[PDB]
Amino acid sequence: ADTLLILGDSLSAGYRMSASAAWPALLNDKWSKTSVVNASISGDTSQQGLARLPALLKQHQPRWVLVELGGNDGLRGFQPQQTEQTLRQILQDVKAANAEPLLMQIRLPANYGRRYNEAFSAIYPKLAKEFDVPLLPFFMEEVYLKPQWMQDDGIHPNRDAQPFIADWMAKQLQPLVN
Repeated sequence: ADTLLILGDSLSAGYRMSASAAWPALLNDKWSKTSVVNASISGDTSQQGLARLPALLKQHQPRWVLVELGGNDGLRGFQPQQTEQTLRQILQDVKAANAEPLLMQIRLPANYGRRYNEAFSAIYPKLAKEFDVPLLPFFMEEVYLKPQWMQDDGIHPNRDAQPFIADWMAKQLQPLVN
């Protein structure tokens, strides 16, 4: 069975819940034909993710790598330019390992105004085109529309949301994982 490696942060690792409760575990249960390895860690910045990538690629030899990073690069001393370069390196390493990188669009809180959010968000479409890879929509967009699926911080999805996200991801990934 082929392997899908998820390289992400709290949105994929699960925030204040076990890994077994996070959507990647639910997706894995739904998928036998395709193994889903959740290499996500809460709090991770794109840089911390890239630092773990080499070992993950060599160990799991994934066919597809879902990159869901950048959201934490808000308070780490990095500017959109840095986050962009870091993600660029990730996509390169993925392709170099003969794996198909799947980039997910990330969007920042509305309480950040124009300029910075537009700049941060613009990074993903740019890279997706540069490497000619799939650019998945930010799944949290649909979750925000359901207050009952959001944790208190108004940032992370709760336990009740995971099943929905798993289904959403299955549908989005299905065509990509063939």
